[PDB]
Amino acid sequence: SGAIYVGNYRVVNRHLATHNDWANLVWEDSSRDLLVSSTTAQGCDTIARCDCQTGVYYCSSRRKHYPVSFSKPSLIFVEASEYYPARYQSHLMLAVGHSEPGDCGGILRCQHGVVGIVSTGGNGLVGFADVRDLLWLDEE
Ligand SMILES: Cn1ncc(-c2cc(Cl)cc(Cl)c2)c1CC(=O)N1CCC[C@H](C(N)=O)C1
Ligand SMILES: [Zn+2]
Repeated sequence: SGAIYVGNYRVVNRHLATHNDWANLVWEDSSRDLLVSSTTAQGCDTIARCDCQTGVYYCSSRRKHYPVSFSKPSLIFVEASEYYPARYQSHLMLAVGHSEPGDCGGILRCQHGVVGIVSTGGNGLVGFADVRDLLWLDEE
């Protein structure tokens, strides 16, 4: 589990969105596994606006933050799960690192701010849904 709290927005994995998230919906995209809902309180996270390929992510199944090198956001084939059929997920970055089901939502960050959240994993790989291109998260 986990979310990014930037301005009056809450960014979560779409597959983990609550009824309150859907009832206060700002934007969602199944192909990216992302959903953004509105919040009453202002958040403290800042979004990175950069092309960093190195950062640190939070792994809840180890209570640890790990430094990683990650690929550029791309279209990648993801196997079937209880949440989606096997399909291509867009804006996904891969890295070598531990991840289990339950680790989705962990933040990946670089020197500039939040880069994205854990969305996929398996056998020593971890995949992050990028949010750096969502410029509108910084305003309104
Ligand atoms: C986060 N994580 N880390 C490891 C595994 C994983 C490991 C094993 Cl052994 C078996 C399975 Cl089915 C999954 C997962 C879960 C995962 O990748 N997904 C399930 C939730 C929706 C995700 C999506 N974005 O499509 C895909
Ligand atoms: Zn950066």
